[PDB]
Amino acid sequence: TRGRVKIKMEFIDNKLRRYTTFSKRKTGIMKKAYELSTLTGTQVLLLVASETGHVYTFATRKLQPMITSETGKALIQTCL
Amino acid sequence: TRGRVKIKMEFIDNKLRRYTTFSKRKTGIMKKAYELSTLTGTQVLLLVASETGHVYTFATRKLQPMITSETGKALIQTCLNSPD
DNA sequence: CCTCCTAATTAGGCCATG
DNA sequence: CCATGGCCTAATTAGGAAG
Repeated sequence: TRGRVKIKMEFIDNKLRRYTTFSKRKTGIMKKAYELSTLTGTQVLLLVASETGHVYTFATRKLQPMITSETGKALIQTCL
Repeated sequence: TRGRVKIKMEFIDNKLRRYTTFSKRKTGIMKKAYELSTLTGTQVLLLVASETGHVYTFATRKLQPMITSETGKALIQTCLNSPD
């Protein structure tokens, strides 16, 4: 097919494409976080919130409280 | 050269090789974070802590306070410095 | 601590499905 | 409706090893 197209760095107006891009890139960066974490053994935290009010997150042991602790969850919710 | 190599998902014992990977991977995931954020217009928060203790971070407008505030910064500090 | 040669690896449309 | 999930290719991204 046309292969991967060089998308211009800008907000995708087409709701369809925007959402489609989100799911893919969301999964991508999530794996990247996992990889960086395990490979170098460094503490990583990732939080992504979709328009659909979904909060996809990834956190390392010592950083989990940021999203798990009531205190952290509160801050997160406040920011959103 | 040989090209890119299939790195087995595990802790890189070779400290120098490890940090080399970290430097690239880090800047890469940071780029991704920016791209996803600006592209889809969604809120993103990234936090990466090196062995050296450096806390490299990135966050979208709404999430900035998470890393730039007494409450936010404190929480980050507590986690990193609390027993495991 | 922050380029080169290449292969590993994401994604982009697009359509399909839970 | 929304979120993935392949398919087919092409744009990136990191190893390894040096600058």
